[PDB]
Amino acid sequence: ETTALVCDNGSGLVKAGFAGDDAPRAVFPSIVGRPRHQGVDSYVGDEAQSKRGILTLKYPIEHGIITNWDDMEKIWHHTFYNELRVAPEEHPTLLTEAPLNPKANREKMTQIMFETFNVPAMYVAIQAVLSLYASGRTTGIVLDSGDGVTHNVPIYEGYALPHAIMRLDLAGRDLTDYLMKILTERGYSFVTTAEREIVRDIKEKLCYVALDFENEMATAASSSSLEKSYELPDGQVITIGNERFRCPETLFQPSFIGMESAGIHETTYNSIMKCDIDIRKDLYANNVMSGGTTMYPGIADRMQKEITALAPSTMKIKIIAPPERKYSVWIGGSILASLSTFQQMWITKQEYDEAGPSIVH
Ligand SMILES: C/C=C/C(=O)C[C@H]1CC[C@H](C)[C@H](CC(=O)NC[C@H](O)[C@H](C)C(=O)NCCC[C@H]2O[C@@]3(CCC[C@@H](CC[C@H](C)/C=C(\C)[C@H](C)O)O3)CC[C@@H]2C)O1
Ligand SMILES: Nc1ncnc2c1ncn2[C@@H]1O[C@H](COP(=O)(O)OP(=O)(O)OP(=O)(O)O)[C@@H](O)[C@H]1O
Ligand SMILES: [Ca+2]
Ligand SMILES: [Ca+2]
Ligand SMILES: [Ca+2]
Ligand SMILES: [Ca+2]
Repeated sequence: ETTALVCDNGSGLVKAGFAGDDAPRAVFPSIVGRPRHQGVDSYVGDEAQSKRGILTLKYPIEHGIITNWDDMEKIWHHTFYNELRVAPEEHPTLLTEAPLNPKANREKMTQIMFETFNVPAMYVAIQAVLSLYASGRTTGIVLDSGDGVTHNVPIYEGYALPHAIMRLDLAGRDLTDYLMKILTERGYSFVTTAEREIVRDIKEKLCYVALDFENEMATAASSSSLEKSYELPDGQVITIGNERFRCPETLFQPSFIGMESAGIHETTYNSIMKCDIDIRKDLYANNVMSGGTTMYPGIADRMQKEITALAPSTMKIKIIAPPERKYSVWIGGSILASLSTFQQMWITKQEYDEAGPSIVH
C-alpha cells in the first residue's frame, strides 16, 4: 500500500496510525509479554495485557526512552502487522522520541527500521515539538506529561531550546500508584493487577485538579458535593471524595509522594527563565499542554493561577489545553508527515545505505 505511518511510542501507550487521519486508530499498552513457566513466543499490547498472568510483562520504554530493544522490536512488529495490518516495507514511517534522547538511541531506532523492517523511508521527531505544531504554533513552551515522564520544552521558531528543557520523573503511573495508596488508606483493597487497572480507570474518569487545595479539602470535609460513586466491573461501588483532587495535586506538590522536586508550575517558570529574556513574553503567552496526564479537568486554570503568581505582574499568561491532547504528539506527526515541504526530509533506504545510522541526525 502507500500511506505514511505515524508511530508515537510512549512509556505507557503506543499511539499508531496513518498520516492524514485525525487520531491514531491503534492505541494500546506499550507492554511485551513472553511466556512464564505456565505459559511454557511473544505478545504485545491488549493481548499481552489480557494474557498477563502467564507472561512476564515488560515495558520497553522507561521515562520516555527506549531501553529494551528486543521487546521494542516486538512492539513495532505488532504495530505494523497486527494493528495497522500493513507491510512496513511499503510505507514511510515517522517515529517519535523524547526530548534529550541520546544520539546513539535515535540511531538504533533508525538501524532497526531499515535493517529489520526494511521501511522505504523514515524520520524521528521530538514529541513535545510535534505537540506544539499540532496547536498551530512554532514558538511556545510545551508541558508534555504522559505515563512515565513529564517535560517542559521551550521552542522557538520551530525548534526546541535544549539548554532550557526540564525533565521530571513524575507522571501518570506515579499518580495511579498514589491513588491506589490513598484509596487503600480510605479502606478499599486494590492489590491485584486487575485492581491496579481499575484504579487507573478511576483516575482517568473521576480525578480533577482543584483551584486551591485547602479550600477544596474544606469543601470535601463538610459536604458531599464533591463525592462520586464509581462502579467496578463486578458491580461493587466505591465512593471517591477528596481522593479525586488529592491525586493530581501531586503534580503541583510532589512532596505528597516523597519527591523533593519542584512542581509543574515551577518547572515551567524555571524553563522560561533559562531562555533569553526577549522570547519569554511569547513563551508565557503560549504554554501548550500535551499528554494524557494533562487531561485532568481544572489543570489549565490551576496552571494559569500558579504561573501568574510566579511571573511579572504585567505578563500575559496563556495556557492552551487542546481537547485532543492525549493524542497531540501523534496529530503533530500526522500533520508534519503530510506536508509537501516535508517530503524531502524523509530519510530514504538508499540514503541510509550510503551514510549509516548517524544520517538521522
Ligand atoms: C535548523 C535546525 C534544525 C534542528 O532540527 C536542530 C535541532 C537540534 C537539537 C535541538 C534540541 C532541536 C530539536 C528539535 O526541535 N527538532 C525538531 C523536531 O524534531 C520537530 C518535530 C521537527 O522534526 N521539525 C521539522 C520541521 C520541518 C518543517 O519546518 C518548517 C519550519 C519550522 C516550523 C515548521 C512547522 C511545521 C508544522 C507542522 C506547521 C505548522 C505549526 C503550521 C504553521 O501551522 O515548518 C518548514 C517546513 C518543514 C517541513 O533542534
Ligand atoms: N482523562 C485522564 N485523566 C488523567 N490521566 C489520564 C487521562 N487519560 C489518560 N491519562 C493518563 O495518561 C497517561 C497516558 O498518556 P500518554 O499516552 O501521553 O503517555 P505515554 O506517551 O505513554 O507516556 P510518556 O510520554 O510519559 O512516555 C496514563 O498515565 C493515563 O492513565
Ligand atoms: Ca508520550
Ligand atoms: Ca494553600
Ligand atoms: Ca515540595
Ligand atoms: Ca536578548
